[PDB]
Amino acid sequence: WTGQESLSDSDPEMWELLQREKDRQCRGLELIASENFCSRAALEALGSCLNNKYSEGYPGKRYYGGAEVVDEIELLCQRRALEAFDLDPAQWGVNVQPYSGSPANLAVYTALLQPHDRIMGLDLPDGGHLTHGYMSDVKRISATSIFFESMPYKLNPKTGLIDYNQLALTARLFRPRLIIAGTSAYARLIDYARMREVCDEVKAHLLADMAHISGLVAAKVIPSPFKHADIVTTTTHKTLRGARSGLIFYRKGVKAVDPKTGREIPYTFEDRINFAVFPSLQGGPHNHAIAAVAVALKQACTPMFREYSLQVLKNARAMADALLERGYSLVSGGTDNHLVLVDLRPKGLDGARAERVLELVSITANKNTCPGDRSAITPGGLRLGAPALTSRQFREDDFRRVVDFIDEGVNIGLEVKSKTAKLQDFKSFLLKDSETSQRLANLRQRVEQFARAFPMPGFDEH
Amino acid sequence: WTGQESLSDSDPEMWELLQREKDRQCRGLELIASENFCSRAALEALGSCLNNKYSEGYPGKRYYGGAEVVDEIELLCQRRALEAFDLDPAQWGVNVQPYSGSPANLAVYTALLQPHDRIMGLDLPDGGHLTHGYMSDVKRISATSIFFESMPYKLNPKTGLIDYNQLALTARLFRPRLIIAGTSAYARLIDYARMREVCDEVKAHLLADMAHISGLVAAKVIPSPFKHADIVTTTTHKTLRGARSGLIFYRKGVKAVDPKTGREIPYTFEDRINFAVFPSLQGGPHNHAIAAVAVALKQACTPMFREYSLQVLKNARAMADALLERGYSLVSGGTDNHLVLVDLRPKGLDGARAERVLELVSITANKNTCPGDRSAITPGGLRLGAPALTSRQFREDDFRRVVDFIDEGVNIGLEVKSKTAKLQDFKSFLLKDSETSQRLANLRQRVEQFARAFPMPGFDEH
Amino acid sequence: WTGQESLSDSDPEMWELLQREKDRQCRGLELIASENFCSRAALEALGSCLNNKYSEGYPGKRYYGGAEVVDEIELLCQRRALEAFDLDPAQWGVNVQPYSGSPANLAVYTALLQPHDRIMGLDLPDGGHLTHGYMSDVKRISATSIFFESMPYKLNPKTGLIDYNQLALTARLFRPRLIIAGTSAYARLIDYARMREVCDEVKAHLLADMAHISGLVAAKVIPSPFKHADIVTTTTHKTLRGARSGLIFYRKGVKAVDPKTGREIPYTFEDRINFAVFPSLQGGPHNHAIAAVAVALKQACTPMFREYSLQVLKNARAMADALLERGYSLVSGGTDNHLVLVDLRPKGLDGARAERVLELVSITANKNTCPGDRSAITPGGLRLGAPALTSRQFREDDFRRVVDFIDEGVNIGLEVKSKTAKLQDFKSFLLKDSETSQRLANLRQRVEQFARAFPMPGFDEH
Amino acid sequence: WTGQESLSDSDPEMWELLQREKDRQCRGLELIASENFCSRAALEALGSCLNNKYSEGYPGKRYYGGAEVVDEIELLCQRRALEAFDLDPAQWGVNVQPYSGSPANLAVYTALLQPHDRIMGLDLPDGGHLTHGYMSDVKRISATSIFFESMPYKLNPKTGLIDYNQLALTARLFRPRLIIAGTSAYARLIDYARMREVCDEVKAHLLADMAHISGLVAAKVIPSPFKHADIVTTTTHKTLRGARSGLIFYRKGVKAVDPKTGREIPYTFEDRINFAVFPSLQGGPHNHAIAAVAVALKQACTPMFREYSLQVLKNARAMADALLERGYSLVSGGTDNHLVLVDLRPKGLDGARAERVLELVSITANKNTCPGDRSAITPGGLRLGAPALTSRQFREDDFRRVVDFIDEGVNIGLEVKSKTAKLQDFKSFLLKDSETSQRLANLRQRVEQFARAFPMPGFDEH
Repeated sequence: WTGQESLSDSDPEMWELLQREKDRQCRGLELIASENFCSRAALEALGSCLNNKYSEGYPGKRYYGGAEVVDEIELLCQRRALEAFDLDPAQWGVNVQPYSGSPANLAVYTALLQPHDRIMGLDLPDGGHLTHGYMSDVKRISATSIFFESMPYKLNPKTGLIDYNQLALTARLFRPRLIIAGTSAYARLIDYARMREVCDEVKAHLLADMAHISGLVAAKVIPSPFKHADIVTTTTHKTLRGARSGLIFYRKGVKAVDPKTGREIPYTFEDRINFAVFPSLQGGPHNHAIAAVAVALKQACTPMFREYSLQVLKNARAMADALLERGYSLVSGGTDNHLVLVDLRPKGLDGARAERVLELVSITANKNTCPGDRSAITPGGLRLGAPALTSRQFREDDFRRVVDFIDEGVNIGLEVKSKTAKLQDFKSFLLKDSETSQRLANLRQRVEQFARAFPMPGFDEH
Repeated sequence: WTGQESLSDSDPEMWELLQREKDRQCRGLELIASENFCSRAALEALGSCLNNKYSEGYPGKRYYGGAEVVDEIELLCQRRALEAFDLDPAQWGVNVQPYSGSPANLAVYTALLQPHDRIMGLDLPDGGHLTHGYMSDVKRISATSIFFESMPYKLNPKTGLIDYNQLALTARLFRPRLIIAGTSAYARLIDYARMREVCDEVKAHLLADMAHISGLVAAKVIPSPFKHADIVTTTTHKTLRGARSGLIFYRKGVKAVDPKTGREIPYTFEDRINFAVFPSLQGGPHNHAIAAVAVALKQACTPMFREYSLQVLKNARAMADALLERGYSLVSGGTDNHLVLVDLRPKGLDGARAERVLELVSITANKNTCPGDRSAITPGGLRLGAPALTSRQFREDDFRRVVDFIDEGVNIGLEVKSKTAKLQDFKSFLLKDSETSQRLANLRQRVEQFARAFPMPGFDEH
Repeated sequence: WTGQESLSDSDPEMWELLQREKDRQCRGLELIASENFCSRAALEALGSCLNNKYSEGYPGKRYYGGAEVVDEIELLCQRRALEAFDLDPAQWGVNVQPYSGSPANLAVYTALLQPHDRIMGLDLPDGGHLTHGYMSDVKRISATSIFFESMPYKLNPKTGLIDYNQLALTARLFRPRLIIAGTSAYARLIDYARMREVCDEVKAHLLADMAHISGLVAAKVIPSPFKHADIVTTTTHKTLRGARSGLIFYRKGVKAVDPKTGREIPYTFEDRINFAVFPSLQGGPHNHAIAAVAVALKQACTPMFREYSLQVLKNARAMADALLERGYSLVSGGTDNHLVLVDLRPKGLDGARAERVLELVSITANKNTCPGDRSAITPGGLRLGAPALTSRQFREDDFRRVVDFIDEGVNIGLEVKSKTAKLQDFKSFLLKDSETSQRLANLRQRVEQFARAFPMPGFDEH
Repeated sequence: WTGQESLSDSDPEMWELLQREKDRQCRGLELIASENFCSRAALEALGSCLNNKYSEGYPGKRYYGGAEVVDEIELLCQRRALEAFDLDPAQWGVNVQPYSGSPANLAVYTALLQPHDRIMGLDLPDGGHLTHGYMSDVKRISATSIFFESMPYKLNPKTGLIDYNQLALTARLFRPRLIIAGTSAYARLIDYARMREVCDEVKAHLLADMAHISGLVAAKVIPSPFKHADIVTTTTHKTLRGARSGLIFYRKGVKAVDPKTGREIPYTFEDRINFAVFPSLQGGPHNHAIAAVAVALKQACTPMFREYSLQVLKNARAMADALLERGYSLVSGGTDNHLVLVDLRPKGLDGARAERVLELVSITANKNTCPGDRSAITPGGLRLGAPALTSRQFREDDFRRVVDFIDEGVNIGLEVKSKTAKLQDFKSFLLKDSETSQRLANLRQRVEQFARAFPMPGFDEH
């Protein structure tokens, strides 16, 4: 056993499963807004000799010795992150160690808040994330609600926008120490200038979780949260086309300068943030993942990346206009970013039966809740997004053909409803019936023939 | 931009740093007990197309659709883990989702304990881990002590072994709900049969964190914690030679069978453990890391792996016998596993000055606390281990030559003490003085010439 | 030393102070709504041989022995309490052990709520009590907010009534486990039927703290909280004319009868309430105070007591009509119970300067906050009440003369404002100036001559 | 209804029960150590016109007005308390507002400790109080353990004394923020000089709860806790012969004077203690109870009170010597204060059957736990004390006759054991059997004839 043997020989069983996954991605359409293909150059650094390194601490304060090369890699990633967002090093910092986005959020609450403190964020059914705090009627589901106190704020049902008026009303009576400003299923741009006024009145920190729109802020196509914020957490695997990891930004320097005589009150975010990640919550950083992020951040400072972000917006407005002509209703009347929310209630079909029938035609999409929903098990909407098919060099003319396959698949779903009853009898009718299963076969063949003719970023067989 | 470009062309700067790290590993000796080189077959699966997949939940209960191939990969990793340790599937389970070892521990406390509950584990200065709970005199350093209550137990100063007598005395007065049985700097085998009796008396769960000895239990060279335990957490990157990840085991089935008439009280660990990882603490699993673990677990069920574990023990006893002949004192009088603790107090040199001078000769070792230590900044011991050099096909005859370089480096450190005073004046004397720096150069050349002639597992340039 | 010596001989110094207090009460007017004179028969039982008894527990479950007589006294007080409010013994219980009203509230939170649970009650500036939860902007002032989580609800500024619409809005987003329905500075009757609907929607307990209106509910002059409530706490020294103590009521019996087949789900308030008082929070009951309460509760089941409560209402409406004719503004436009709130802002004088000048004329009244108040140190209102002067056989014709002394004292306060500036210069102008101090002397002589001609309940010199 | 009617006329039923209690006290023997008769002069101030006063706050900082006389009464009680214990006003303070002893303890924890802090005190089965923290195996019984964390320390089984060696061992591993030094069933003097060293090592406050020995410290017969303590809580109704209330002492002034240059670090106990009582935990003080305490504290500064405390000690040593001659075993071999612990195990009778048979002969005594007790429902000891019979002018010659009635009652209890089995069959044999019930009648007549010839402090019929 030398340890230098290829996977094709040592483990034949695992090598076969690794190829079936690559074939599944190249023959189907990907409409999920939280997925994006990764570059080959980043994958070569994700699996290298850096996995065999065990360092603990921060550059210049290592525990063990011999960490001379990894210090230059971590200090290099901290300079490419402050330049991709055009930040001033003397006024901002960055921490490139959290394992993912969810660990990045818990490290912010532990650093700035005592246990059982009050936090306020967007509600989950209305387009917020689970890490912002979530409770059921009989159980605490999220860890943020187990160790802290949470209270949500909701939207305006008749417009679909965030209700800033009611937010300022309940904030004075609840008085939270932290307010979160981030969404995961929202089609409009958040008004950061208004949420800053609510925080200055009740005296609280403002956290901006921009994990979904992180790739658009770097290309300067939408206004940046950094203008009115104190802490900014983001992921590196959503719209940045990088390896899975996390990032944390914080301000540093003078705060309320000139309060009396010649005083200079400074920010105190730097020390508390670094201590919460290590040695409190985490152990040894994944040095291989940090190197893959530095490769992706360098690609975000190029003219090519700006032309990619401009196409993500044009591919979303082209898909939204095509749906309205077919006879559909969009939540909030349109879109301003990279995703489109659909409302299928006028069509007479729910999002649960539509998501299933599209899965058999190799079209991936997830159901979404709508403001007028009586039952949660059958949402009446879908959530579509354009960041992953754009990587395969899709254009506006190609996105209009995707709608033709979607509208044709919904019509097949409106025939099964006229013959079945319960949803459990809907899934079993798409298989045992030879008539419905034959029409589904003629549609799957036309989708795979169309999607297989586009380039796929990555390697070439795994 | 096609996305299929090699790292040598797209990012020349990052490619140069990736080669300097590979050269540093092949020319130096590695004596840290928490490091081990990884196979090439595992690294090829760590960086593949599985990074571009976003699944949430567990097999058969996915959120989105299209997760047909990744379900077979996750179910395959759950069968290779129960077979590497010769477990019965009807009596044990496994969870292969935690990001690392530290997240694996916090997911156990959140599932079985309410906030501000009592936990008892080994003290950090005495050979325990930071995730078991640790507090300073003025501050809470570990997250386990921030969200839960902790109280440690200590060793016997005059023997170096765990004091089981005092453990049963303070357990009746503190009455903890959970007891941890795991070490990170211990040279003997823990007595699990005795710690089980303490848990049955005060009625508490027993957790066995075997992250350090996980590779020896699989080869059946030392007794297994599974015989007297309920939960077992371990890492996959210490002695298993795999990618960085985590594992959690739990019992299932009947518990106190036949309590009355024909009752069968079952275990209730399965549901609470799975819910604590998702959706409470974590988000999307790293599917690429899970595939690399299944490649490494398959290598642990082979006759070749047993011959490797037998050599790890013989290489430790050979290094321990060589140190006693040179005139040294070992903590607890010897070793029974993969590491050796040294006591340099009779030699007149501390572990802080010894760790530094060895770093200049490309010999990596970390200082360790000793039972009679007045100051914590200058520990009087070292922690040496044999699992990584054994991967490069080292033998007993080669480990005796490593001691010749260690004993020769300590003698150089005993000359600087006769000329300097404060430790800050010790680091600056090894550089500016041309006489001491020249003798250090003649020793570094002989170490690199010796260590470069052994095979290195991995790829061949990165 | 025999121990049977009168206070006039053994302690001459304390006997002189005990007579100066009795003279101060008989020569001045008492307008505080939280005070009432006590009967002589109750005071004779407050200081007897029952002070020399040490029992612990509840009747039939005593710790020590010999508690044969005190069991009949405690069981007698539990029957007179259920009869004064016309309660059914098979559907209600009572606990006659809390030391006062504040201890009675904390014993309810500890029995039905875990630590750090959510409670909602009326805000302190708006007419609620401090034991319902209160927090400053920089500090937690009340013990209810230190051990539990609280969030208040407010009034309608333009009407002065409780805003039930906003209460149901914030209750769905905060979801409290307990809602309190009690006031200490409110002139209207609370709508218990509406607050019951808010509790049935979010599933929470309803607590009715009726410490202020406890004497009116017993006489059946206002609707009783018992019709829509689960727990009722009250004091025995506000409008019941008894010794200082506390009471706790709770329902018992079937709850949601007939849920399935022949099930009968019962109430579980009885055991948890009794355990929270003893042995959790308190020690040995004050048996002398319990005997004085049984004497006062027997007087509340008489026709004489109903004629007293009818006069308390007529004496309040007569005082309110007299103030409007003089040129004053009442909060909420009038009164429906035993107190009257005044608004002095149109008159050009604040409540801080008015409360002080009335104290020099032996007229006791406390300032009250008004909805349009910029500064909290100078409230613009007063709080007047009629339960204590009614005990001295005051009538409507006599209450109209009290307003003549109040309106004459305010006019003296409007002259000092034209000569002074800061409030600290207002207090010092009422003493050093011989002209203002002489006019104050001619008014004090006319008040004491009028108030000294009415009977005073109690003894006759102490 | 004038309100000036005697209790004999207005409430004939309550007046009859008030006389049966006075007759029960004058015809029986009282051996409980937590009871003592009260002076007539104190009872006259307990029930006066001060009950009809509602003040809130502290002297000089009242809420309402007109509190001119009660300020001189509260300031007078604060001077008699600092003089009864010979304290320096410039170095000590006092708070005379807590309702009883149990509320006095909770006000100390809330002022100096955050929620869920660590406290250590004597265990309940071993002679400590319930307010020091107590937990069962399945439930939290005390409120101190619900809001704070507690861990007890125990005695030495083979000597009966406090084990100071084990206390210093577990204190370093638990590290509590507060240590309590007070007992309720202990026959020896606590070593305060040793417990002070344990607090200086782990840096913690020392609380001295001297509720039982408060009357002996004032007479200078035993060493005072004030020499080595920071906070001292006590009751006024145990050995001080006063009304039921509470007291809290605290140090003030310079602490670690001269730490650097000319610094003077002061104590910070004054502000935090006063805020915890009001407005946090309590409401309106019972002014009638405060006046009765000032009458009792004045009697403690007299030569007559010292002669009373000297007789309490001589009456305990005389009762202890008489028990050893009869053939009994005393816990810890004797007594040093006001109580005597007995061990009935050699006699073959338990404390449960002995306490019952003595109750039928009008001899009151409570059972006590012994170090070798397998079952808690049948303790093998009794707790006897001498502070209440000494008030009736008992002497050493009279206490020897009490033992003759005790030893004669135990012999009657040793006959029923030879005829019955279960304890439930023991209680029913003392009534239905005419032979055992007749011998009990001849003994009760001789006790009442003897105890009725001694003076009883108080009034003369109630």
